[PDB]
Amino acid sequence: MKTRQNVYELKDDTLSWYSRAVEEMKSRDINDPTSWWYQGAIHGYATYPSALTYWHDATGYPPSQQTVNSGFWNRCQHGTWYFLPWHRMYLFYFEEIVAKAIRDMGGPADWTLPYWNYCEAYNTSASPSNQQQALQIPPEFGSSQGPNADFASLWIKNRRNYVLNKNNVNPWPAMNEAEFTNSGGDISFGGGVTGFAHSGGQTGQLESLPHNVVHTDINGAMGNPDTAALDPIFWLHHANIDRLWQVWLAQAGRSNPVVNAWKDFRFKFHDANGQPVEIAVKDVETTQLLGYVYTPAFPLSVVGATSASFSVGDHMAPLDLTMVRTILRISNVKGKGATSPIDLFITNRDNEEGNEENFVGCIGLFGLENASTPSSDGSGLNFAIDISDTINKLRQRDDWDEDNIRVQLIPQSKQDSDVEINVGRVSLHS
Repeated sequence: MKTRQNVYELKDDTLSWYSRAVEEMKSRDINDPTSWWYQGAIHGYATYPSALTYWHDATGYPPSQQTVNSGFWNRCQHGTWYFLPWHRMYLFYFEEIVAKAIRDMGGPADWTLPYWNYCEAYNTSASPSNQQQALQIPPEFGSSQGPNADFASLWIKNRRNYVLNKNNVNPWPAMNEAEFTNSGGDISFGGGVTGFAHSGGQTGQLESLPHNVVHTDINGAMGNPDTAALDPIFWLHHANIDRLWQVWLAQAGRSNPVVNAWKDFRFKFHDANGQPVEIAVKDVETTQLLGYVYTPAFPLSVVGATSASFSVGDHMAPLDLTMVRTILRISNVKGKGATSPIDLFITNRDNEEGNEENFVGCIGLFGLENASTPSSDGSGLNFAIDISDTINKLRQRDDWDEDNIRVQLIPQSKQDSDVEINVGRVSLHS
């Protein structure tokens, strides 16, 4: 059995071998399936200008049309109950390819991918140094100023943030959900029903937070599904998400979906030896089936709607909800550009503005333009949040009035000028 470790609890040479593996994999040709570039492209690959800035750095760029259209690229499952199993499989084969490069250069035989537990920021039992550390990209990955000279390959240009906003790493909304998927449109841990979905509209709670918001917080390559897997931090992020699935299941009465439509769906990859391979969802239902465990870390152990679609700029005024467990739904979000995570507040009084006491949650517009475009029936991203706790607070204000409920959506950082966000509908349901 191999063990995936917490990156900030490492006492071995895991990161130094990772760096050397990335350097070797980056020196391979984009058309080679064991290359850095091909592995990235399995998640997402495109050559419109904001994507091309990254991909033209690839060794051997441009790839042959036979590679592009092989059927192995642009396979990532987003907005869908397939999200978690697909990423587990993706990880598993990447780790095989990384482990083998390490073996082949004379390194250890048993290398495993560690996880970055940004969720540790919420661990009140940890020392506040451990808490604040959790929000930082590990220092082997470089800084705004450049690579760490001793691990140069772990760096990539244009990361917008090296320290996460703590709103984006709360694991409780996901852990707290009971069902993996529902049919009833009630909330789900693992996403909603779809078929094959490269840009789905059934984002589940774990996919939403911390997953999507971490991507648009770090941003750069990481902000766009067509480039994200090029960033070496991608994999440690995903190892934590993978671990959180395992942690969820360790809660009593939690289970994955039993139905065949989920269990028997197959996805294609390439193995350590660069051979085409396939697994079924059911083949990754626990990590022990794939020969790995995680070390233990923290979490372990319509009453109202908007009357039509609207923009989210830098600082909208709070928007009235037309009144007709409480769930806030944010539907059919479309647009483009390198967004930041969107903070959400509910207000009640006439000059009230979003604040720490008002705050109900945050959404990450990861994949926004892909979901906005038909090819994808183009209906945009959809999000749902349990806000029962905040609402019940506000509800015991003396001046609480149910007809004065407003919503405000505020990006965590000022938008770049080519950003556009249109929300289809915000609604509140009970």
